[PDB]
Amino acid sequence: GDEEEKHLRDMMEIVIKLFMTGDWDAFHEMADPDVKFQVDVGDKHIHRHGREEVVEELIRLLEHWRVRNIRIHDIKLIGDKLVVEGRWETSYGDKSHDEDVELIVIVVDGKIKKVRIIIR
Amino acid sequence: KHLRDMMEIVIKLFMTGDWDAFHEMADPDVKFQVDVGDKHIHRHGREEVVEELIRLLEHWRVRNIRIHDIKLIGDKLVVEGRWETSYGDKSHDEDVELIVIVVDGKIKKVRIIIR
Repeated sequence: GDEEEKHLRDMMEIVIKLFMTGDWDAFHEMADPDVKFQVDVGDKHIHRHGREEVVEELIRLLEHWRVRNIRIHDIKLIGDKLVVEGRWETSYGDKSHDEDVELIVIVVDGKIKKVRIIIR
Repeated sequence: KHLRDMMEIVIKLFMTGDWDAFHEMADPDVKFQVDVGDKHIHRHGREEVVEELIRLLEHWRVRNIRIHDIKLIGDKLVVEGRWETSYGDKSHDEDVELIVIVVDGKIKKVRIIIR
């Protein structure tokens, strides 16, 4: 009962974020009110909490790279955790800003409770 | 367990930008079926299936994908759901059933049924 429901929720998260175009505008409707967000960009490490703080920060992150989607290289599903290794799908005219990215998404009770993004 | 996660990870190669991940996992004799009312598409062979996915999945504009049921029965995974397909402005929602059979770690059959 509770297990399959959690798995149905995980799959719906994957298709919205990394399949159904970008649809990262829909991140607000799937984010837990107390969602955590930490960005690792080199030696700068950002930490945000709360749905509004996270959405505003994530939107700025996507604006700096002009992210449309994530060209996925590998994905692992570990219980309630999504682990993605990939490369940016940007709107630039070439590959100048397609930096490698790792994304970790924790799903709790059908809502995204934690997002981690590491860019090298 | 691992079998459930492995079968689920396999399905998530429907969404890797390119069909490089499906190609390395597909059995060379993989079957592909798409049943949409009267139109029945049937492709057999790893090369023939990928060319069908290029012509099919790309121009298909899927939105609001909802998962209603997931069942793991041995080597077969059955997913039932609902998405919003569109042609231009016109759009409608329809029920979809995804069936994928993995034989010895390789994708042997992929069937998509749309009521």
